[PDB]
Order: sequence, then C-alpha cells, then structure tokens
Amino acid sequence: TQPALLRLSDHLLANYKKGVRPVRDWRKPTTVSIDVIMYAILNVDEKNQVLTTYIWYRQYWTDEFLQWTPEDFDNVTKLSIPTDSIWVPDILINEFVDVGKSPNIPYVYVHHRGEVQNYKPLQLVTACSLDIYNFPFDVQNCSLTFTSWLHTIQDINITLWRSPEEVRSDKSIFINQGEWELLEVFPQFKEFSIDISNSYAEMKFYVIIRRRPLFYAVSLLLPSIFLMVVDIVGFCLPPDSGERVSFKITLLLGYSVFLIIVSDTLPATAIGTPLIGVYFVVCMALLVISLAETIFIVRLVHKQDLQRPVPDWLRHLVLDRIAWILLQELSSIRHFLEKRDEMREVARDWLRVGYVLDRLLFRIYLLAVLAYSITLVTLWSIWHSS
Amino acid sequence: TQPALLRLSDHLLANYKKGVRPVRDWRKPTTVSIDVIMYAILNVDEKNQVLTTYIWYRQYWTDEFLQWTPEDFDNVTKLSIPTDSIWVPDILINEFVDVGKSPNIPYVYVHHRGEVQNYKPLQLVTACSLDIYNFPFDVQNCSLTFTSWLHTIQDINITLWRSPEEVRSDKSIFINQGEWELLEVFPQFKEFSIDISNSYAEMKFYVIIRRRPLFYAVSLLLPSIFLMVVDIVGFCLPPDSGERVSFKITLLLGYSVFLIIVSDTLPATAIGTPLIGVYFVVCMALLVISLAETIFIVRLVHKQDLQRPVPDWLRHLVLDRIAWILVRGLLQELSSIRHFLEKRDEMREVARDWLRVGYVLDRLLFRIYLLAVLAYSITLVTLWSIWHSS
Amino acid sequence: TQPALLRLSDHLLANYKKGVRPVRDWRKPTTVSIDVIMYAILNVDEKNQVLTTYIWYRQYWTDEFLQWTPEDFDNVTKLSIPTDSIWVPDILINEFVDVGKSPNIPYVYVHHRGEVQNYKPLQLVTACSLDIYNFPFDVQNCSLTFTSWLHTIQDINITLWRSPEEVRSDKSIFINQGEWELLEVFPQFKEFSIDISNSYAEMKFYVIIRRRPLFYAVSLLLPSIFLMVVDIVGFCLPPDSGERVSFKITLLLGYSVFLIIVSDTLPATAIGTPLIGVYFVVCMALLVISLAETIFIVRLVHKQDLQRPVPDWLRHLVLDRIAWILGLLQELSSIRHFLEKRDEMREVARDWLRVGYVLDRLLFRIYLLAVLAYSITLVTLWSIWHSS
Amino acid sequence: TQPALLRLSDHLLANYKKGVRPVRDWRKPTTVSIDVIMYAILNVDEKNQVLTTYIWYRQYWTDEFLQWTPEDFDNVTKLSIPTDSIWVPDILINEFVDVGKSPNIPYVYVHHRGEVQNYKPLQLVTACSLDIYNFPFDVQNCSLTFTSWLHTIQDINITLWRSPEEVRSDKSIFINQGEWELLEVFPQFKEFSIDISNSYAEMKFYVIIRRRPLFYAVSLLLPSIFLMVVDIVGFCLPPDSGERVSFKITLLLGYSVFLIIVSDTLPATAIGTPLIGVYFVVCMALLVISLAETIFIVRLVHKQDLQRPVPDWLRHLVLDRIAWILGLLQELSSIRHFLEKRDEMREVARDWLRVGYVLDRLLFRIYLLAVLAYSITLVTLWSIWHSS
Amino acid sequence: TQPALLRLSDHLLANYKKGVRPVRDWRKPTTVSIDVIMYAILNVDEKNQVLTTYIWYRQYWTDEFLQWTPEDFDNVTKLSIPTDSIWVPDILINEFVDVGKSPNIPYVYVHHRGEVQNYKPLQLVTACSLDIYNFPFDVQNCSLTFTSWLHTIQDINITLWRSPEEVRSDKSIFINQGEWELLEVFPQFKEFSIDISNSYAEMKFYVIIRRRPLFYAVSLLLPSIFLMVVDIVGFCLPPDSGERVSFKITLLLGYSVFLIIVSDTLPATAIGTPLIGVYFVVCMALLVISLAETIFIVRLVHKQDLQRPVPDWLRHLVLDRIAWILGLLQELSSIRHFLEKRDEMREVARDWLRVGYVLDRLLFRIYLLAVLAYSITLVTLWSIWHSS
Ligand SMILES: NCCc1c[nH]c2ccc(O)cc12
Ligand SMILES: NCCc1c[nH]c2ccc(O)cc12
Ligand SMILES: NCCc1c[nH]c2ccc(O)cc12
Ligand SMILES: NCCc1c[nH]c2ccc(O)cc12
Ligand SMILES: NCCc1c[nH]c2ccc(O)cc12
Repeated sequence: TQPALLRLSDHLLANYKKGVRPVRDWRKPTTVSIDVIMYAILNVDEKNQVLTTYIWYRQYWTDEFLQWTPEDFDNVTKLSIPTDSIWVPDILINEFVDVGKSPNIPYVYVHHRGEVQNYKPLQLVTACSLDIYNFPFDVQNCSLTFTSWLHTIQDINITLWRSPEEVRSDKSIFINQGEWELLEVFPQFKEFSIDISNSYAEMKFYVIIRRRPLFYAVSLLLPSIFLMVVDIVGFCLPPDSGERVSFKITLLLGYSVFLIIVSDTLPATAIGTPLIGVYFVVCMALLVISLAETIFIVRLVHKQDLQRPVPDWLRHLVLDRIAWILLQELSSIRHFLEKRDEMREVARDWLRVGYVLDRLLFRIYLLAVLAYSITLVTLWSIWHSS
Repeated sequence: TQPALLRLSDHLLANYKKGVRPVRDWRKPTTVSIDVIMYAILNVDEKNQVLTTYIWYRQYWTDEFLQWTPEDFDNVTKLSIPTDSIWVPDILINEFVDVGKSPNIPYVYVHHRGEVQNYKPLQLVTACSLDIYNFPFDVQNCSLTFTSWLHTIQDINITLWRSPEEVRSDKSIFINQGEWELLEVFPQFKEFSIDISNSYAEMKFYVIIRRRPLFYAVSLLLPSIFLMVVDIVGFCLPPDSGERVSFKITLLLGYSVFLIIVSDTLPATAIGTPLIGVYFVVCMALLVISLAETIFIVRLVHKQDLQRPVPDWLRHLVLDRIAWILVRGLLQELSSIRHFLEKRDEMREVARDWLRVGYVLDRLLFRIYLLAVLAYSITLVTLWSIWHSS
Repeated sequence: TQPALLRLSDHLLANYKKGVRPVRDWRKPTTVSIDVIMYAILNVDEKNQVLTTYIWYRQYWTDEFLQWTPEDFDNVTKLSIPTDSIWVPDILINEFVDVGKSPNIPYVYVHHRGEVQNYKPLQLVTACSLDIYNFPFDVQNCSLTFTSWLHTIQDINITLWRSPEEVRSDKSIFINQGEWELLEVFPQFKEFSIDISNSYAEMKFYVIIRRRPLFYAVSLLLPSIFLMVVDIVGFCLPPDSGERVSFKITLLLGYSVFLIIVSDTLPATAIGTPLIGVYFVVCMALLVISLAETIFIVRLVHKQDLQRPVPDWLRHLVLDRIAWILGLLQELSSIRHFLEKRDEMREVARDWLRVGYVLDRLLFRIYLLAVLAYSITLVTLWSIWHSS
Repeated sequence: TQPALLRLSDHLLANYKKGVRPVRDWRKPTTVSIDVIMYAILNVDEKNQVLTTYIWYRQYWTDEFLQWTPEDFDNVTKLSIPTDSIWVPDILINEFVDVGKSPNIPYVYVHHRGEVQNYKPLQLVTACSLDIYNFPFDVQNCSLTFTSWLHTIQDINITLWRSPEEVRSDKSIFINQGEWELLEVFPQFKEFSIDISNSYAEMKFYVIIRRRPLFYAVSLLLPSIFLMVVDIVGFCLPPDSGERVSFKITLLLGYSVFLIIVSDTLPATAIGTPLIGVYFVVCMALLVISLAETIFIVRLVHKQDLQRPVPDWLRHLVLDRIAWILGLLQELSSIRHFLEKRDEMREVARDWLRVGYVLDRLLFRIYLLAVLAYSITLVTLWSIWHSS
Repeated sequence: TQPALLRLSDHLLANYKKGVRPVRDWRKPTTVSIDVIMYAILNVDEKNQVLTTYIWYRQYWTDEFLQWTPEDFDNVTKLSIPTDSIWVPDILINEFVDVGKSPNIPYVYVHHRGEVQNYKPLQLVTACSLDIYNFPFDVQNCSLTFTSWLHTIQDINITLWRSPEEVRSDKSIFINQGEWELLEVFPQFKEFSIDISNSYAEMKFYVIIRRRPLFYAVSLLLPSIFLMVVDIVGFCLPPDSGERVSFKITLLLGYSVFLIIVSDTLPATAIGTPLIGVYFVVCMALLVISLAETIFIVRLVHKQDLQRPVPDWLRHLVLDRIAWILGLLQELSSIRHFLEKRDEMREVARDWLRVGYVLDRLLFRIYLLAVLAYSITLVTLWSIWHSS
C-alpha cells in the first residue's frame, strides 16, 4: 500500500494549525513538565556578575490534535517530526544575558496520545549575585527561573518531569575536573505576579556550587604565611638599629613578587573584595614602615650631635605607650678620643624611641597574621560544612 | 463541529493582509502605548561612553481587522497568535549600538476588540554622555528614546501604558546587589522634527542611576588621606637644614606608588577626569617642589660651595613678602692641631641669613600643602551631600 | 465597500515581480538619491586603522510599477509597505569591515508616482588611514564610498537628496560630548572604473573630524614641561658633580615614570609616531649623555687625581669650538701637615678637567634647545588645528 | 526529450516528505557511517579548559525513497541535490561550547540506491579536562563524542566509514607548523544510557596531541638552571654576609625577576600547577631561609659586643647531625693602643658560630637535592613525552 | 504589450529547477572562472597564526537553461536577477577560520548565452604559518585555496578569468597606507586527491607581502644600538669600581625603560621569536653582571679584603685564562706609620683587584662581540627584504 510513517505524518500535519495552542477547551491550560540536568560549569566572571553553564534540558506537554490510533499505522506508537511544524511554548529564562550559542534541535518525538518530547542543550549566560568575601572558600547559589514570557497560568502552567529529589542528587553527568563542584540543584515553583490582572508560572532552579580551593591554598596562603611568619622574626630576634634592614629588603623582595603574581590571579570586583587581600597589604604595609623606620634611625644616630634632640614634645605621648605594651698637650689629645666616641647626646633620645616603637609594629603584625590564620579555618569549615 | 481557536484563527488570518497598517480610514493614526521596567544594570563602560541594560518591555496598539464576537467562538475573549503573522510597528531606539541578544518572542496576545499585546525583553547597548567628574559620587541620567524610524505622527503616535508616576517609582523588579542603584525612570513625550515636511513621535525615558561608592571610599580616599596627613608632619618635624630629604623622598614614593593602583581602578576615560586625581598630583607636585627647593638650600649651604650666596636685592624681594603675611715651639702645636681639629669638628659661615630664607619658604609651603589637602576634604563631602541628596 | 489600503496593496503587489529592476525601458538607468547625517563618532582605533560611526541614512528611487491614482483609493497619496516585497538596490560601502549591527527596517514609504523612500540607520566599521603625527591636535579625512557592487552606471547612477552645502553644515544631530568633534561632511561624485568595459558609480563622503585636545594637554604636556624645566635648574645652579648627579638621576626616574604612564593611554600604531614622543626620548637621551660625560670625568679625574694630563689634542678641538660656541718636631709638623696633605690637591689636570667641563654647559645649551622646539612645535599644531 | 537531472529531481522530490525518517519499516533503524579527518589545531586555552580545532567531516546514510533505475535517466548514477530538501540526522557533539563559525554546505551527493554522502567542515570549540602538570612536555587526549541529541539506538545507530586503523594513522592533511603535534585519533563506539527507558548511540574520537616544548625548553629551563647553579657556588666559598649576603640576594633579584617573567609566559589555570613552578618557589624559599639564618649569625658573632650565650641544648642536636650527615710614655701609645683596639675586634661566639655556620653546609645539601630533582623530573618528562 | 524584463524573468525562472547543476549532458563538468583582487591587509596576528584580509572576488560559469534570443525581448542582452533564484556552486576556502562578516549580494548578472557573473567581497580570516624570525624585515607567503567542498573535478573544474600575469601584479586597488606592503598574488592550479575514488579541483593564491620596518627601526634599533655602545665606554676606559658602577647604573634605566616599551610592541609567538630579542636580553644580562661584579669588588676591597687573601687556584685559573687569551720618637712615627699602612691595603687586595679587573677586558670582549653580530644580521635581513 504505502509506508505507515508517511501515511501518518500527512494525516497529522495536514489541517494542523501551527501557532494555535493545542487544546479543544480554551479554558483548560496546557502543562509543561520540566527536567534540568547539569553537565558543566564553564566560567564564573566574578566581576561582570554572570555565570556560564551548560545543562541538558528536556520538557514535554500535550497536544490534543497530535493523536492517532497506532493499530492503523502498522502498530507504530512513537514518531519523530520537525519542531518548526508544530506549536511550541515560549519557555525562557528570566536571568539571561546572551544566548545563541545554544543550537536548534530540528526534531521532537511524539506519542499516539499527544505527548510531545523536546530535548535540547542550553549554553546559558545568566546573571548572579556572586560573593567573594571568602574567595577560595567560596560558595554560591545562582538561580535559573524558567517561565513563559507571554502566556499566563490560565494558558501555561509549569511542573516537573521527575521528582525533586532526583533533581537535587543528579551527578550522572558532570565534569568534576573543573574549578567548581556541584552540590545541589534545588527547584521551586511560584505563581509570579507583578500586577493584578495577570499571574505567571515560574519554576526556579537554585544551582549551588563550591570552589576547589586547593590550587589557591598553595599558591597564595603558603607564600603569604611563609612571608608573614618570617617578617615576625625581623622584629624580635635582631635589634632595632641594625642590619635587620637586610632581613626586610629580602622579605619585601619576595613579598612584592607574591603580591604581583597573585594580583594577576584573584578577582577584583567593584562591589567587594576578599579578606585575604586585606591582610596582605597590611602585612606589606608594616614591613615597609618598620623598614622605613629602621633605615632612619641607623642614619640618624650615624652622626654625632648633627641634629640635637629637637622633637622632644612627643616623648610625653610615648609615656603610656610604654604602659600600653608592658704631655700636657697630649692630655687633651688623648681626651679627644673618649670625647669623640661618646654617643649619648642624640642617640639615647631616638634610640628609646625606636625600641618602644618597634614593639608596636611587631605586636600589631602578630595579630594581622593571627586573624589571617584564624579566619582562614572558618571559611574552610563553612566550605566544608556544605 | 470543530474547536473554537481553529475556527477563530482561520476566521481572522485568512484574507488578513500582513504588512498593511491595520486601519480603515488611512487619515487616522495608529497609537501605541508603552511601558518600561528596569530589571538590571549590567555594565557601564565609562571609556566607550555606553550603557548596558535589561528591560522588560511591553506595548499595545489596535488592529481594526482582528475583531470578533466572542459569543460565536465559545465565549472566548482572549487569544494568542504568532507575531510574524500580523502587522507590527517599527519601534526602535535611537540611542542604540548593538542588538541581537534580545531574543524574539514569537507569540502575542489579542483581544476581541483589536487590542494586541506584545511583551518582550530588551538587552540593550546604548550610547550615553557620561561624566566621572564626581567619580565615586557619580549620578548620571541616560536617555532611552523610543520612536518609529519611518512612520510619522500622522501614522504612528506614541503613548504610555501607565501613569508616569507609576513608571518612576517602579522597582517591582531590580537587582540592588549590583554596583549601581536606581532612582527614577522619568519619561517625556516629544514631537521630533528635523526638517519642515515630516514630524516624528518620541517618548524618552531618562534613566537616572547612582553609584555605590563604599568600596572606592576605602581603597582610594583613606590612602590618599593617609599619604596627605603624614606629608604634613614631615613639614614641622625637620626644619630646612636637616633631614627633610630623609622623609620627602620616602613619601614621594608613596604617592607615586599609590598613584598606580588608582590608574587601573579608576576608569581611564579621555573626555575628562575626576577631581581627586587632580588633588593627588597637585599634592605630588608640591612634594617635588618642597623637596627640590629643600635640596638647593640644605645640602648646598652644608656643602659650602658658595661663600657669598646671599642676594640682598632678592632676599629683600623675599622679605618684602614674608613681612606682608607675618717645648715652647711645640707648646703651640696642639693649639695649631686644635685649629685643625676645629677643621675636623664642624662648620659655619654667614649662610644663616641666606639659609633663613630657605627655612621660611618650607614653612610657607606648609601654608599651601595644608591648603590643598583642605579643599580635597571639603570637596569630598559636598559630593557626598549631592550624591546623598539624590 | 472595502478599505483602501487593503484594496491598494493587492493592486500593486499582485503581479509584481520582485527581483526585476523596475523600469519599462531597460536602456534607461535607475537613479538613487542619497543623504547622510552623522549622529555620533563611537570609536577611533588608531592601531587597527578603523573608524566606528553611527549615521542616519536615507535614499529614494522611482519604481515605474508602484503607481496609482489616489482618487480611486480614497484620495490617499502615500503608503507604507514592507521592503522584502519590492526591488531594492545593492548599495554598499566599500570601506567596510564588519556590518550586522545595523538592524533591518522592514517598512518603506511609497508615493503614488513611484518614489520609494527608505530610511534606515547604519552602524558602520570602516577602514581609514588615520595619522597621529600630531597626536593631541590631529585631523582626519575619512571616506565613506557609497556604490552598488554589481550594477553599472547604465543601470544605477547615484545623486544627492539635498544640496552639498546643506550636507556639510548638517549638525542638527551630533553628540558634541564625545572625544571627537565634527567639522564637515564633504560629498563627491565619481565614475569609478578599473577595467575597460564596466564603469561604476560612486558617491564619496569625506568625513572630517577633530580631536578635543584638552584632556591630553593636561595629562602629558604640562608634566613633560614640568619635568623638562627641572632638568634645567638641575644643571646650572648645581655645577657640582655630587648633588647634581643625584638629583639629576632623581629626575631621570620620574622622567621615565611619566614616560610610561602616558604610554598606556598614548595610541601607538606601527605606521608612525607622534612628535611629542620623539621629544621625550631625545630629551631623555641628552639627560643621559650629559650624565655620561659628567661621570666620564668626575670620578676619574676629580674624586681621584689619577695623573691624566695627557689629552691636550682633545682640548685643541675644544679650543676651536670656544670661538664657535659664540727629631720629634720634624714629625709633629709631618702629622700636623699630613692632615693638610689629606686636603684637596687641585693639580694641573683638574685645570685641564674644567675645559672638558665646559661642554657640560654646551649640552645644557642643546637640551635647552630641545625643550624650546618642544614649545614651538606645539603652538603650530595648536594653530593649524585652530585653522580647521 | 528533456534533460535527465531535471527529469530526475522531479521524480524524487515530488511527493517527498522531508522531516520523515526515510525508511519503510519503522522497526528498522537507519545507520550513519562516520569519518573524521583532522586538519589543524587552532587554539588551546588551558585556563578555560577548552580546545579549538578544525576537522573535515563526512558521513553517509541510506534513504529508501531516494532510489531510481539509472537506465531510464541516461545511465546517470550520481546526483547533487540541496541539503534542505531531504531528511538529515540530528548529529552533534556533546562536548561543544560555541558553534556557528562553521558554514553550511547547501549541497549533498546521492546515489541510485539511497546512499547520501554529506561532506562538511567543522570549526569546533570543545571542552576538555586539560592538565599542565607537565607543562612543556605535555600531552592531552580530548574527546569528540558524536551522537544524536533526540533519536535513540532504535532509530539511529552510528558507525564508521573507514577502519579505525585508517582513522588513527590519518595525517593526510595536518599543519605540523603549529604549536601542537598530532599523534592519534582513536575512535570508540558506545551505547549511552543515562536512564532505563532509552539508550543512545555514541562514537567518540580521542584526539591525542603533543606539545612542541623546544621554545619553552629554552626560555625557562636554561635560565632556571643558570640561576640555580649560581646560588650554589655562593654557598661554598664565602663564609659570611659581607662575602655571602651581597652575592646571593643579587641572584634573588634575578631569580625573583625570572619567576615573574615565566608567569606571563606560563598558562594560568586554577585546577593544578606544573612541577617546575614548584621547584622555582622552593629553591627561592630555601634561598631565603639560607639568607635568614646567615644574617642572625652575623649580628651576634661578627657584630655584637656581648651576644646571646650558647644554650648548647640545641648543639647537642646539631652534633647528632654530623653523626648522620658525615705619664708621657703610655699616653703616646695609649692612642696607638686606642687605634690598635679600634682596629682589633673579636668575641667568644666563634664556638657559637660553628654550630650555626655548618647549618649553611647542611641546607646547602638541600639546594643540591632540589636542583638535582629539578633535573631528574625534567628528563623523565622528556622521555615519557618522547615515548608518546 | 508588456515590458521585456517581466516578460523575460517569467520566461526563465518559471519551470527552472534550482538545486540542479545547470547542464543537459550530466557527463560534462561546469567550469567556474575565477578572479581575485586584493584591497587591503587588515590584520596579521602572529600569535594566533591567522591573517585578516579583504579582497574583491568575482566568478563566472555557464547555465544552459538561462538562455534567450534578445530580439524577442527588445534586444536586451544583459539582465540582473537574484542569486537565491539560481544554482550557485559551493566554492569555499579550505584554510578559513570564520566567515560571516562579509554581506550577501542579492543580485547577479546574466547574459543571453548563460554567462552568469557574481561579484562580491570577502572579509576572510585565514590560517597561515607566519614566521617572525626576521621580525621587522619579514616576508610571508600565505595561501588562499579555492575549491568546491563537495563536487568533484567531473562536475566542477576551476580556471581563471584573467591571465596569471595580470593577477600576479594588480595593485589597481590596494591601501599602501598600512603596515604591510603587497608584492605578488601568485595563482596555481592543482588537482586535490586525498583518496583513490575522488579527485577535487583547486586554485591556490599565494599572497606574498612585506612589512614596512621603518617605524620599528626607529623605535627599536637605534635606542638599542645607542644603549649598546655607551656601555662600551664603561667597559673600556674606566676599570674603576665606583665610577663604572655609577655609569652602568644610568644605562640600565634607559635600557630597562627601553626593554619594556619594546616588549608590548613586538609580537610574542610561542613557536619562536625574532633574533632581535636574543641580543637584547644578552645585552641586558651582560650589563648587570659587570655592574654586579664591580659592586662585589668595591664592597670587599674597602671593608675587609684580607679575609680571603686571594684564592690562588682561581688566581691560577684567571692567570692561565688571560695567558691563553693573549720610647717616643719612632713611637710617634709608629702612629704616623700606622697611617702609612692605611695608604693601601695588603697585596691580598691587589690580587682581589686583579680578580675583578682582568674580567672586564673579557666582558668587554664579549659584549662588543655580541654587538657585532647584532649589526651584521640587521643588514643581511635588510638585503633579503630589499631583494624581495
Ligand atoms: N542524547 C540524549 C542525551 C540525553 C539524555 N537525557 C537528556 C535530557 C535532556 C537533553 O537535552 C539531552 C539528554
Ligand atoms: N513573564 C511576564 C513577566 C512580565 C510582567 N510584566 C511585563 C512587562 C513586560 C515584559 O516584557 C514582561 C513582563
Ligand atoms: N525617525 C526618523 C528620523 C530621521 C529623520 N531623518 C532621517 C534620515 C535618515 C534616517 O535613517 C532617519 C531619519
Ligand atoms: N563595484 C564594482 C567594483 C568592481 C570592479 N571589479 C570587481 C571585481 C570583484 C568585485 O567583488 C567588485 C568589483
Ligand atoms: N573538497 C573535498 C575535500 C575532502 C576530502 N575528503 C573529505 C572529507 C570530509 C570533508 O568535509 C571534506 C573532504
């Protein structure tokens, strides 16, 4: 006679009105069951506050007019047809920026009761209120809000293909090799309503993810700690007014190097910044300050009575800063030497200064390094808590 | 029988001439109501002088031919049909650069009188004349001018869906997490005309936004304040003939260093610049002049190159100004040695008068560098007040 | 009866053959009037030698078939129809790189005689031979050459909607708030031809613009002037070698720091260089040569009087240019004098030393001349820029 | 009569139903033979973990309706027809990111029994789990998983055009002038089943490649080696800071500078570092600690008047290492005594120096060990790279 | 009666089967004459190894069905119709990356025998193996290979419109205001055959271009040459430890200031780099070493030189090296003579001087030698670039 698969298509698509919502009673809405499966997390631009992700999307609805009796058409039950030849809902995402990378699937499946199945990928670029308060130990929940732009709930309601529990624990396909880990895909339904006349169906998808901080645990924290811990020694083991300048220039050498390479690495939003960057500049600042101080006093007392103890108005301020922390010719010729190498007139003034002042920068550098070590474990715990 | 939507869709679109303006009297125009809702502010490139936005746009007009009696078609009043099957106006934005990200909504709603509704989003890239004069405390009104490119006022007028007051105080959806803040979306109608023959409709939308300057407040102002105050104790502690040079070149590095981290943070435009950068280099300018003038006095008079340095004609010209603002033969040889120990001991000349004039200028720049820091602090708060006023 | 617009569109588009050039005598061409209005200048990439602009474009031509009597259609004279339903010429810009930002206006107006007006925008990206020989004060003459790619003069000639004088002075819409300024849009017609058989029409629009130099005048020229004069006071009043060399090198650093912070915003193209960069490196070069000669003699002759009285040949040449520039007591006195022995010893060489030091003021004289030319060159650029 | 191609195309496309899968018994699937030919490797971003490539793709299937007896149509056996007029499978790649640079081929060949050969290029952008643990001597096998997005194995199975041996040894076209080298294209068939109801066909293509490490061998390894040896000789001869510290930190500058220059040379990812970057920071870190203890030694032994006496509980631990690792008259010369005392200087910490100075010799053993293993890895990396 | 174009366009396109190769005897091929005219070189990315160019393309073939007698249509011989209404071959460029910038021309010309003509532009982005060994004096031949993707030689052969001599030298349109100069566009026909069954046509176009090095010579060579010879003065005339440092310091600033500004300027490919980058780092490093070796000497000659008297084995080493290259009275005087010991430290330093001195007549010998080759290359590169 003729192939059933041609005998069926012409029976359906002929007298089919694409563009019309496929129902007989307009009062009845057509429902769309949704399924979302993550596949990858391509990029996270913390500056532009967006998220590039690749998911495997599918949905099904019902078409009253795409029905047939299989027994006539060689007992065929399923069928594939072009997607441009039938009605399709205007489902989208609210949180989108760019789209067009997602190709167009030119086919969909149909069953003899009107169930239409449409599979597709989605290269999405969404917006997300990202946070980098804890940069390496960062956790974020970005949302994908599926809905129809035009049709209301009286025409299009949205539901789920599967159970929610199957949607949360769905690691059946996901690239764990990337920077980010997947924890959950938590959905939620809502009846969106911005005004009175109309309401709209929404189906959210809270995409929770977690960073893999090990790379950053090494390249940042150990160098910072290895330098932070060693800058401490430059205050205590050696004396103020000494060659400890040699100890700090070399520290600052690698320290600035560390700041340079990492500034190329960690993000920099205008909305905020992480805390570890706050501790680096501090521990950089005091190093320069103590170094800028240490070079002065060796150079001040290097000379004898060249400038006498002029600024003795601030030693009053020093007073409780202590408390806060805690041959008759040959006669004169030979006497000219002990007169020469006596070093009390300017030294003692600016020396007691440098010592007591040194304990300040030391005692402060201790805590900036302390909090840097204290806060680090909390972010790990929170990162580990999830 | 058959269903209603099929009986209705064929009733309308059959013998429907898409491309024709949908009226019976051509003398009558076709108005289009408008509504705009700001969803987000995605990017503000102060260099290229553009703006990126996401808008939830809707409009409606009337189609005299898309009319029916609902009672025949099962009392159906509403309907959804494809957008490419009917006439649509050529509403566009003059202040546009890029389009293509905004997708196409294929469907539109229709009522039994002709009211066509078209909801859609708009990912826009507009051109806007910005100003970073008051860089952190910036406020900018960028305009969105909706109009038809071809059709005139006689064919297409433009109107508002809602009241203008509702449009301004519209924050039902907006991302307050982003860098910028929203204040108003002020509309305004105009009858644009550029020649004599034709006049065109316009409906503007002045989008007023405000920056969240807190992050920039600590990263640039506190450092700039930090460098400024310590430069000024550097004036009083050392007098001229001393270790000023110990401290100026110390801190001239700080301005030089700090001035780098702003050049990448601060948006590097070309039409203009903010005022803080002016105060940064102006404060650096004195930190050179106060340093250079200090060099020519101090290590010079100590060097004793000039035994008669003082110009009295010019020192007078200086002091004209300051007044307006304010064995026996061996028994001697030790004393001979002591003359050569006094050589080894110290030095002094008549340069103290010449050198006194070096002192007073340093204490005069104290009256200047202090001044520049003053206006830098005074100008700061009025910007905050303005930004706070909006 | 029935509406007129609906009754009319069937009268025209039915039996209408899109794709065919709309004339009755093929021997006659189809003229296309043109008009251009600038609206903004979006970007000028001196590196890639391109120009990004946004103009407002319109054109009209005559379609012999789109003709009707308005009396039979309710006295209606004008009509709007889609552009995809009619013939449209293949007008294009030759100096283009990328197009596609321009959206498509579907509708066009039609009159009862055949005039087919077509308004549209154009977001162009053209290729322009940009010159930054005079960077802050520069003027450019970029060309927008409109023509059909395929049809010849026998089918399509091109004219102007308006007069050229109106076109040049047209500034009804232009954003004067941007970086660049508009002066003129000069049109010009040509009969393009590259081989013998085929000739093609052309209408070039020479777009002249001008830069707003004030921002660059602040960021570059005053600091360069600022950093230049301090190298002059750092020469004369410190004739010494000790503090001179230090403060001179204190200057050469900030001289270099300024040299790079401008380099990021300075537009560097592989074709040519702006003159104000040429002056910075020359004044850097003399800042070094003056330093080289300075150290070449000082620590070798002055700080250590190593006996080098030999080179008077090397002063003969100098002497030319000076015309063309224009028992215990025995030991007590020993140690007592030994301190005086340890004082300075200005030998005859240190007198020879000073005749080489004379040229230190010659380089001063030359470095001064460089900074002078830096000023004379600037004003003539400002002047000619004012003339445009 | 009439042409054959014209008479033939009517015989087929008339009453043809594009969109229908071209078979008679739906129970039977339709197979798609596949072939892949590499042409170039264009870009490799280790940061974004993607890959850009250019391949020459072809495939064929069968169409039961596109059949004819060639004897009628002038013995014509082959034919070219457009792709838009016939059914086409929905074959794609799972590991895609962006596509659209690849153009569309508007023609397809067809034979007189249903074979439908479709050639096309593909400018792909694919994700790949890369690794730069062995940065210069790096190897990557990236996957190209071809499949249909919708249709199942029951409708569409996938097969190869050629044998896999032909596919692997296919360098008929490839640009060996690029940064990357090609080794193999290893295919593999699979049956994908994420769930129960449905199973899908797959045909992967493991694209194995190899870097050309020569340029990176020069710009990085020779300097790093050149920098490592020079810090070693600084540890043998000079025993104190005025002999040591002035030397080694001069290298710490260039060493640190070298660490900077490699970063902009290196590829920056976030999943894992190379190894050589570890040896650099380590040898840098070790260098710092040597510098650290060296200075504390100097302050107390060589500089101090009275120093921290010897606890020697720690020397008890350090010595265990060696077991494991191995009035006129005087008034005159009172001044001379003052001078003689001014010029002589010594303390007791020489004994306290010994326990400390040998730690220099101790850590010195490590700078060999690290710099040693720096080379040991670098050759097995070369070898395993060479073996591949 | 009726116009001719409407009477003609309906006579052809009615009963015209687009999608069919327009011939009567399928056994014949369909030739496609080709012509290529360069217009501009837009970009040359040495890093990504691509080439952005813009050409003016045209081709003509034969359509046996598009024929008419002009006498029956008002003696009309030519005609413009849409490209979308006729068969168009599948010509493409194999070595492309992305296309789509170029617009589509919706019209083509037709004559009364079948000679279809299709003018259009092309904004190409092709892959090319670019060498930058001779960076400023570069010469590069990139290939543009035109062919049909699907159709074979039996269906589509390719030829030229003009003679190759005309194509080889056609600067009738080209922008000589760019960085690159044009020399030749050499065509070449082949017959591609990757397998046994199918042979495909090809028409290559070797696009040979040349760089304009004048800008780079100023910005790179003269300063590098300038900062290559001033050091020689330091290397030669003063063996002094303090002065030579002060001189070598100043050069490092301008040299480092120079070395940065060139880095962004020149292209930094991964497969290779120009020779000019070699001598720079050499002349950079070798400056620091001399500056680094002097500071060792002065800091030890002055402070404490007799710690290590002189390592005689190293003395022997450098020795053979250059050899193969080539109670009151005198008690009062005792204190005075104590200062006569201050006249000059022990011979330990006089060898420690011989340590550092004799090097500088070698570091001089090598730096000058390195500067030699840097000058020798620059002229032979110029010669080749000039010969081309
Ligand atoms: N090739 C079918 C793979 C697959 C299984 N499940 C899916 C769900 C959605 C989708 O777009 C794709 C898929
Ligand atoms: N999904 C409909 C959300 C919505 C409510 N109001 C709107 C107005 C305009 C628009 O494009 C969209 C909307
Ligand atoms: N909305 C019409 C504005 C307008 C006035 N004149 C024009 C000329 C050309 C054009 O594309 C646009 C315009
Ligand atoms: N406007 C036609 C100019 C022209 C002359 N010759 C050509 C050859 C090819 C082409 O695309 C264009 C042209
Ligand atoms: N022009 C045909 C070249 C060629 C030979 N073999 C191929 C295989 C696939 C393909 O896309 C192209 C080709």
